[PDB]
Amino acid sequence: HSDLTFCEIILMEMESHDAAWPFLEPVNPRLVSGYRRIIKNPMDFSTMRHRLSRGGYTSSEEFAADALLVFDNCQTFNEDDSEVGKAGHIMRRFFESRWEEFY
Ligand SMILES: CCc1c(-c2csc(CCCN)n2)[nH]c(C)c1C(C)=O
Repeated sequence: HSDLTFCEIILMEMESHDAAWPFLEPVNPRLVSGYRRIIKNPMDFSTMRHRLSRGGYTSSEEFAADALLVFDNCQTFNEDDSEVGKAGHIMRRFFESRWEEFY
């Protein structure tokens, strides 16, 4: 629980980031046609927050994998020059920068 505090900090910094707006909650299939058809494993920051809050991450590596899944999904579905596409690249580098401050 307490040993993952730094992942909690990274998640908060991600949630508070200017480019985080597409990723705060799960993508709504009634708003994005066929999204979950194309993306088998959706992921978002609120889902990660709830998993951290219940102690559902057995390692920091599992948390990092969910973070990358947010950005891999975004790059799979969104054009690179779209608003969400741009935000995903910005956020991926932000996450990578924070991760390499510990690893
Ligand atoms: C463009 C739709 C989209 C949003 C989006 C657009 S507007 C918004 C804010 C909702 C309220 N916080 N999210 N996000 C993601 C990851 C999307 C896709 C297709 O991948």
